[PDB]
Amino acid sequence: DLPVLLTDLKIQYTKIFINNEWHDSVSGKKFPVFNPATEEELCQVEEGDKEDVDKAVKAARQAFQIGSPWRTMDASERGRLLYKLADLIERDRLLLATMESMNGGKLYSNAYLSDLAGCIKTLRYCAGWADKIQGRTIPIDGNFFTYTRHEPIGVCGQIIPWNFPLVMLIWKIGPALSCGNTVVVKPAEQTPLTALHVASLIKEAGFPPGVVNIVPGYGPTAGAAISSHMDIDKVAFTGSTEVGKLIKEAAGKSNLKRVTLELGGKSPCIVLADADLDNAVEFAHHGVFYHQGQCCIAASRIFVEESIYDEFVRRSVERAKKYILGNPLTPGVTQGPQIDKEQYDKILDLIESGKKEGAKLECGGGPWGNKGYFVQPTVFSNVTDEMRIAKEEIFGPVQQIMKFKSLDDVIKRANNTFYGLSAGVFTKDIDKAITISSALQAGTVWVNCYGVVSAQCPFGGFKMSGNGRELGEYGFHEYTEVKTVTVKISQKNS
Amino acid sequence: DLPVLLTDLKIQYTKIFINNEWHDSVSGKKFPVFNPATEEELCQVEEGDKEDVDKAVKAARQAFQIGSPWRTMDASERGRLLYKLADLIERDRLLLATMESMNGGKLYSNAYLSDLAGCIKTLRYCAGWADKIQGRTIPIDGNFFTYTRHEPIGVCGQIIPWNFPLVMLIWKIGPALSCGNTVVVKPAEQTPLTALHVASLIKEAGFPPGVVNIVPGYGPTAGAAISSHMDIDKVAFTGSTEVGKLIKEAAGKSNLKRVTLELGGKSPCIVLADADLDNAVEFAHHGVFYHQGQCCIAASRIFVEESIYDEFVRRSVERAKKYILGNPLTPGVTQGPQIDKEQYDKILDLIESGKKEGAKLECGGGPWGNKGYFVQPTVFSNVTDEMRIAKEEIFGPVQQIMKFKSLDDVIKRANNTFYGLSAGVFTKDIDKAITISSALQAGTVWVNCYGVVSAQCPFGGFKMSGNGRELGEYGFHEYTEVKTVTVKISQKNS
Amino acid sequence: DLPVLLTDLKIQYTKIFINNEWHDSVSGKKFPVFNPATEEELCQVEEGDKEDVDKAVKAARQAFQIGSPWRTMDASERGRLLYKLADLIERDRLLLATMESMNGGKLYSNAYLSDLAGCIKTLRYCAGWADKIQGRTIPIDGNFFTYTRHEPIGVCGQIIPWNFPLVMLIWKIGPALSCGNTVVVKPAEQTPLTALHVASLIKEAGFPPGVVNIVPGYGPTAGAAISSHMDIDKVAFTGSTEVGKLIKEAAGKSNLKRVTLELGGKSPCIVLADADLDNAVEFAHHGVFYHQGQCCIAASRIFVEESIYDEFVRRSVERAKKYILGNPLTPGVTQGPQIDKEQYDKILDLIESGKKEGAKLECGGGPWGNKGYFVQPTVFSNVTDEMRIAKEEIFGPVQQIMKFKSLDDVIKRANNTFYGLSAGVFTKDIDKAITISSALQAGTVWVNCYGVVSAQCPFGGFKMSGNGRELGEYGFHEYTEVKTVTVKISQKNS
Amino acid sequence: DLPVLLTDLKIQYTKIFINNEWHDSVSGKKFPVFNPATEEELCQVEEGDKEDVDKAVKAARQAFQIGSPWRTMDASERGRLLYKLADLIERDRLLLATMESMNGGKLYSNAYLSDLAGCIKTLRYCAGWADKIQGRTIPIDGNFFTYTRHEPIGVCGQIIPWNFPLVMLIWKIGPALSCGNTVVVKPAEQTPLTALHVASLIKEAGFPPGVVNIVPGYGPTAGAAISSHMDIDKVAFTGSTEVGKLIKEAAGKSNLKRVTLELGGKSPCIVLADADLDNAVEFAHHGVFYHQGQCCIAASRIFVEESIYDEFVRRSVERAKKYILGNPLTPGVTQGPQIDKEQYDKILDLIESGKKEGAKLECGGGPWGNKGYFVQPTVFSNVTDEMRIAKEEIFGPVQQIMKFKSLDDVIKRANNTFYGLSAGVFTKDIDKAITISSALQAGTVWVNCYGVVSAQCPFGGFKMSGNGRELGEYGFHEYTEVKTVTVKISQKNS
Ligand SMILES: NC(=O)C1=CN([C@@H]2O[C@H](COP(=O)(O)OP(=O)(O)OC[C@H]3O[C@@H](n4cnc5c(N)ncnc54)[C@H](O)[C@@H]3O)[C@@H](O)[C@H]2O)C=CC1
Ligand SMILES: [Cl-]
Ligand SMILES: [Cl-]
Ligand SMILES: [Cl-]
Ligand SMILES: [Cl-]
Ligand SMILES: [Cl-]
Ligand SMILES: [Cl-]
Ligand SMILES: [Cl-]
Ligand SMILES: [Cl-]
Ligand SMILES: [Cl-]
Ligand SMILES: [Cl-]
Ligand SMILES: [Cl-]
Ligand SMILES: [Cl-]
Ligand SMILES: [Cl-]
Ligand SMILES: [Cl-]
Ligand SMILES: [Cl-]
Ligand SMILES: [Cl-]
Ligand SMILES: [Cl-]
Ligand SMILES: [Cl-]
Ligand SMILES: [Cl-]
Ligand SMILES: [Cl-]
Ligand SMILES: [Yb+3]
Ligand SMILES: [Yb+3]
Ligand SMILES: [Yb+3]
Ligand SMILES: [Yb+3]
Ligand SMILES: [Yb+3]
Ligand SMILES: [Yb+3]
Ligand SMILES: [Yb+3]
Ligand SMILES: [Yb+3]
Repeated sequence: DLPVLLTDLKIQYTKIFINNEWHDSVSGKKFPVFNPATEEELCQVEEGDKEDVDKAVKAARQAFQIGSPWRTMDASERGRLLYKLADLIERDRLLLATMESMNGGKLYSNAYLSDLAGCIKTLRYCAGWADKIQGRTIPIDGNFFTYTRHEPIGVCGQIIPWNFPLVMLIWKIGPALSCGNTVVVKPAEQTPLTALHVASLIKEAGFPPGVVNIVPGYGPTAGAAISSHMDIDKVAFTGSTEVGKLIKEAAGKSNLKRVTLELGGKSPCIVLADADLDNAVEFAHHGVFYHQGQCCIAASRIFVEESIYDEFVRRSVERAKKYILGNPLTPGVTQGPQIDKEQYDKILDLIESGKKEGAKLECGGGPWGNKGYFVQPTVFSNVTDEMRIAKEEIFGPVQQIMKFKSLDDVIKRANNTFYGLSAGVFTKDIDKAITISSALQAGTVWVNCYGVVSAQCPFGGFKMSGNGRELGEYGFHEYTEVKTVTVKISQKNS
Repeated sequence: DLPVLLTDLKIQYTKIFINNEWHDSVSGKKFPVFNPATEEELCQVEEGDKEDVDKAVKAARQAFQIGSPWRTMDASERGRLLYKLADLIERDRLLLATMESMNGGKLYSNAYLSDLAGCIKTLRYCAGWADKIQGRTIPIDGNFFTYTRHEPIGVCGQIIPWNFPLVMLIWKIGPALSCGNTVVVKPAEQTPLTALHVASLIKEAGFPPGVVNIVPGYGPTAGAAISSHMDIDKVAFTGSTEVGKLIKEAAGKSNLKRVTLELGGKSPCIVLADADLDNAVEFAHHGVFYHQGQCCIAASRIFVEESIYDEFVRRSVERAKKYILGNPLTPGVTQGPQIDKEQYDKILDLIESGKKEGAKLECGGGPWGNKGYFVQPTVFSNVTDEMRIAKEEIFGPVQQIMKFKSLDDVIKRANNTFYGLSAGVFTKDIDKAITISSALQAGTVWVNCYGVVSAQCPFGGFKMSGNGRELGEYGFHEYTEVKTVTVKISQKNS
Repeated sequence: DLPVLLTDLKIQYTKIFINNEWHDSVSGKKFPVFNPATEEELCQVEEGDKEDVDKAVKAARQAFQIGSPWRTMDASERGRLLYKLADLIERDRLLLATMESMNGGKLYSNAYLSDLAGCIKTLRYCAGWADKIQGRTIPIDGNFFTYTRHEPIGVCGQIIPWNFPLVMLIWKIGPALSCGNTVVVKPAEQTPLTALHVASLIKEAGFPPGVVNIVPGYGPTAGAAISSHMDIDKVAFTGSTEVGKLIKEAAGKSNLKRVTLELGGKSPCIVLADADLDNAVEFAHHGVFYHQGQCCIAASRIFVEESIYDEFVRRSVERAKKYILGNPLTPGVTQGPQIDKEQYDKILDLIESGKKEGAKLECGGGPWGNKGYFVQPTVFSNVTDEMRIAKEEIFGPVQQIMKFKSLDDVIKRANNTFYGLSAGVFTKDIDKAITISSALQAGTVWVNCYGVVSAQCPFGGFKMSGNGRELGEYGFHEYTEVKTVTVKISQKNS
Repeated sequence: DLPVLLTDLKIQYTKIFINNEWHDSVSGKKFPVFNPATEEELCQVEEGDKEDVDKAVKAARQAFQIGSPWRTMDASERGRLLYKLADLIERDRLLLATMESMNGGKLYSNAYLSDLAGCIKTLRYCAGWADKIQGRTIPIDGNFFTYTRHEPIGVCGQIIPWNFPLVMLIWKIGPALSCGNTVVVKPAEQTPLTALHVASLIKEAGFPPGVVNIVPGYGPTAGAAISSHMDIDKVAFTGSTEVGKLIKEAAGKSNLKRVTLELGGKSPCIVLADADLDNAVEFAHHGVFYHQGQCCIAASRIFVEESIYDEFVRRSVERAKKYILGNPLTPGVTQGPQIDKEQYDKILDLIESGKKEGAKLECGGGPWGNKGYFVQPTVFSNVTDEMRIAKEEIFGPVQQIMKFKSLDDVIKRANNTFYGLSAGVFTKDIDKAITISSALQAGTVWVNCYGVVSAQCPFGGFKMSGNGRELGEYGFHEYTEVKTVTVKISQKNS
């Protein structure tokens, strides 16, 4: 039961989306969109720049004004709309999963069974919170009545990467809209198409115009205009550390807008001697190779206790030699290409660093094919902590395996990184599971599993892996602004 | 560092406490209080009855009126007072721990190091919640402003047992007072003395008069008047199942007052083959014998996997043969007497049932001494589920050990009881710890420990072990009444 | 836009619903169902009794067992099912609103626009909470890891009245199912039909069998079997004070099951001189007359400041003389009949008490028509606090108006009642709105409105109007059982 | 009852506080501290710079390591320590209030009755939250057990201004320490003395060494080292907008540390025709003049409805002509000096702008005295929105009064500012109170009062008045880092 589109994908939505209207770029400029598997242009899309961002902000601001339909409508009706949007995405699931695969280099079975399901589930999750966002009444000192309103912040700019275009769009807009904000979204330039399809469903669902505005285009242009905008109240971002820095600096220099960032990881696994070995090998393998390694949570440092290290490495190699590379639309294909040249170049450079720095190559180590940005799935053993491949996020299908004998020592090595997005602990010992997970400086710690992510759980980094949490009860906080209202009364009673 | 009173205990507070005044009984009647270790009368105390309860209710109601000092004072000042009460109990810790030991038959080192510390810590815990009890603001449908006040309920009657006189007093009054209620407390007739000492500290701390009223006396008289009172808003009770039934019936027949009950247990432990055996033997042993078995959470059914059953039983017997019986005030003494004749008679009867029903006696089985209600610490092995000693709460120093070989089967046996107060799981397997604890129908489940109780955790039964939770964030709910206030406005905004 | 059924209502579902199966009664007995507007039998329905209740409990218990589909399914999938049930009720909205009108004596426009909309909205609300019900992790003293699971309680029996058959069914099952409980519902004998239609939609939606069981029949028979059942964990009830007492007594005598009750009110309004007079007259009028006065929150004592009292009474009379009595299915009809003989007899008796006790009759005072249990809308002025019509819940179209001159005095009169379900305050003074609403002993206080009830707000009584809250964040608490899990660890860290 | 020090203040604590040790500066450099009332040096204090900050960070980091006393101690014991610190500050209240007055230019009666009381109350408030900071257990999709730990972040740098030296120290360290963080505090260079006294009490209370480190010194040196530190996890700051920008930029460039800022305001009051005029005049007057206008929440734009504008201005002038300037230690003195030259120069410049720009001078307008940075209390009427005195935070005793006739218009004018810290609404109309307060873009809105600030309420800005909230339940969030722990299990049950 993996259904496909029974007819070919026609691209339809290629324009800037503002006030539920399709707009050309102010400049009239357009930019190409490619398929990473063939390197062939799929279509051209309107190139948004500062002007267009200003128009989206004006629209978003107007939709947020006191008295507008989006401010005055029932919170439950905000939730009603998100739920309807989820039904619509469910309706065009074949279409959207195909678009995502073709534009994103993303295996179609994953796109359909995982990304699409996740979008749908996350929207329904966010829909449910709308009329459950609540302030407090507070027994303040003195004769006063004090309450708080957890209001929407206002206009939220949301800058989205290319690895999970749809999932990231929903993670950004679900919470924001549930809380009553308005949004200006900038998709990755590589991957605007699915966002614009969803924009058509936003209109069809009946969101008031200006509540969601989507401005495709480039980072230093559209992206920067957002980060430096004097009338955007908050910017949320997932992507590189470099750009994260640029965003915070821009925000600080302009209007001190709120910022929340999700950036790299170099997430470690710790595998103890008593671990279920096959379970640990399987989760860690998928933990690093998922979506061609193009995952913020990629399990890119795997520490295995010496007595099981050789066995662990052997079975990891076996598992990795089993992939089929090719077009992510063809059933049976189990590894697509990397998103683009730059990522491809970075991965190969880093692989080359691994060889030169004296890591042990178990398989892969080079590119594949005549077309597309394919990289062989690659495994390194005997990796040490000073190697580039141990320190830097690779974002490619490249796994690092490394041995330890001292538990104290491996916790410190696991934490000796400016990243801290997630980690994995594999053991049958209760005390070790609890104590190790407490001691890892990482936003999500999985025990005897890896890459388990759901709408009900907050997600975010420690340290330079970012700030703030997305999703879960806790994530909803980052899309509200608390206002305290305190009223003089003649006499208070408990 | 176990300090003692350097001079003999003089009893001073022997009267009914209402409106911060010491009152004689309306009847003029008094009743004896005894020391369970010597069977000798310590003093006489004013016998409260219906009349006196009516006076306490009138006082409590007046103190709760809108505009009174207790309703209008800052919530933080309610907390200030509880904290001061805790300082005072800390000041008279030697006095109070000695009184508790002498009146309660309670080992003095436990009284000092545990009961007193617990009272003090729980008061400070409850103090901290006072100005953190909060309502909500709610995004209701339509043009309205809606908030909730989590108000105190009103006059709470609180009926207290004899096993932990002081601890139970603090568990009842800490939460109730933090939430702004007023209370009418009825101590166990066996153990009024420590409650009345604390009453003097309530006055010294400066609680408004009528906020705490203490009416010593008997159950069918004072107790029943509370349960059937038409102006008491809530009754809380810890004690027997029988009386729990009487209370609920009385409440239903009178004014449908809120009721929360903590009643027996027949709490099971499940010890798996892989358990740390000594750890499990030690916690389970203390789990059943603590305070002469006079604990609601007594670990009175211990299921041990067959392959470690004989070993478990052997070491449990060793551990139990090591006690020293005698006066709980004398250092070195490690087991005091039972509270009174009735409890003593019940324990011996049940021991006799165990012998007649064909359980295996490993040690004890009879009374001890010429004076005091002492029972030898007693262990039974080969106990089956149909035996009285397997089914009924003993509330004496009597341990039941029982074997299993099928994990499915033992979970069902562990749950095949109308009680459900707590349980213990002993294992090194993570999955078993989590899955077993989920499947036990019990309010508290300890893993690789037992009898761990703290102010930060809610505590209460499943099934006929009672209803409601005490302590923790969650317990505070049972001492508030939610009022929804909904105000028409011209236009709402998110 | 008030659409109707374009074809006549065929009754189809007339049987006991257990394990998603339609069952005959064990006895083979059936009972008539009538239309209160014509006094004519609509159909016959299987009469459930103790036996049938036992079968529903066995089914509900089996569906709740550890490992069953309802325990193991994702919480979000529980929510998915409630949302689907809401879509289905939306699909059969014409059918269900017509059935409700014909069986319940309920105005069809209200049934369609209000009851049906409320059911649908409340289900969607409850759906949203399913995967947002959360426990805690707790910084307990000592080296332990402590968490809580907010588990479903288990088998919940739910006894439902006839005034809002559908709304009450949804209020009971929405929260219960969202929290993962299983239910045994007993509809009012007068009004089983809509519950059984919904049961067919429960099957169609795909709830696991045994999760919802509906047992139509009579109170002393089916109802009592529930209240006294040894394997039902909680009973929830809306109805009379008398039966509420019977339920609590039954629960206390049997297995100490949890009980939550919603019972009468004699809800007061206080209208100050500065009130918007027309607004206050309009809300108070609808507050008392809604659904032929057959509302728990009926505004059955209206206190008006002397200087505006005569004016208030005059305009209230005008408003009340405007009704059209008749069949609730016919457009234009603005007052249907009372549910049945007993209610009719009670209303007329109480009207007669009002005349004999010297209250002033402004209009009505007698029955209407040749068929159906119609009572003229009736207004009394100069009512005093000792009159039966001031003290007792009438549950008929009978309004009491009463004057005050002293604000202190009227708050005490408003509170001088064993009821406390709701109240209304009408004023333009901020301080008075806040202080008066704080001082009224009532679960919901409306300011400058009345009868505003939504899914986002908890709802329940003070005093003998019941215990517990339904709906809102807070109401969900009453459908969970908290279990504390505390695990020994070697060393804890903050 | 305003007691004083019965002997002269001896300055004792003048050094850098690290690991509970008093340190000289690495450079050996010291800097003068002055009394703003006399312009005379009080003493010299060790000048902390980058080196010293590095030492404090190393100490704070070590104290935060897994396994340290501050990580492993009971949460309730963290709370115990804060409560003890509060007792100690209460003990040295005369000393501390005098030091604060003499160093801060702060009226002694305010220092004693307000600042000191606030510190003490806020510490006790923060103490109470320690063991009530809780994570969640979460019904995630799939067979997993998921919980969250709300952990301390780590090393928090805290940069403090001179207007409320003590209050700001407690607002920063109370929450941070309650949540289990360690701190590096940099006092205002003008006002280090009271922070260092408190440091001695931190030692006396028994906080583990390295938990609180205080590094007096200058902003571009000590301050910047904090903001740019690669091992500080979070920086909190109260002060200028300029420095706020510098901090965020520094944080973004270095290690992307979390940042929370409280910056200026230009907080508006809106006074409607129906307002209680005297109440509004009194609160607004104190709202702007408190502590010589050196308050972030200064009510520096007062919009009054035309029909009451002249009256409002007249009575405001009367109230302002009543002050006595002089040394803040002398009883009867009702206005002290400004903190220093720079602030003095800024205030006078802005006053001069007001005159040149054509605002109407009602009183004041110039400096006062031969010594000290005194400015006459100054009132301007007929102020327009384009004037410097309407746009810029003055931070001096300078009040702006301004008329409106259109309610829509005044809400927009009130919001037409990049600030948004607080606002005041004065009216007897319920609907206006609620709707206006909702529509103002400000973190705290007072109704019929002003400057009401308590520990139980969160406090923070909208827009460029900052980000994050301090105090209240909500403020505690900004001092925790959420970690999600997700464990694979064989089968989950609800
Ligand atoms: N709070 C509310 O919404 C309601 C209040 N009432 C009050 O009660 C008065 C009498 O009306 P009734 O129809 O008699 O309400 P009731 O309390 O007699 O009936 C309501 C439900 O309770 C059940 N019941 C009856 N006897 C029972 C028993 N022995 N054990 C368990 N369940 C039993 C009924 O079958 C029905 O399902 C009304 O005049 C009104 O004042 C009645 C219905 C709803
Ligand atoms: Cl395996
Ligand atoms: Cl790039
Ligand atoms: Cl090519
Ligand atoms: Cl969380
Ligand atoms: Cl051991
Ligand atoms: Cl007894
Ligand atoms: Cl007895
Ligand atoms: Cl004897
Ligand atoms: Cl809890
Ligand atoms: Cl509750
Ligand atoms: Cl009107
Ligand atoms: Cl009846
Ligand atoms: Cl009846
Ligand atoms: Cl007839
Ligand atoms: Cl609530
Ligand atoms: Cl006044
Ligand atoms: Cl400066
Ligand atoms: Cl000079
Ligand atoms: Cl809040
Ligand atoms: Cl937050
Ligand atoms: Yb880039
Ligand atoms: Yb190529
Ligand atoms: Yb008894
Ligand atoms: Yb004897
Ligand atoms: Yb009845
Ligand atoms: Yb008739
Ligand atoms: Yb500066
Ligand atoms: Yb000078």
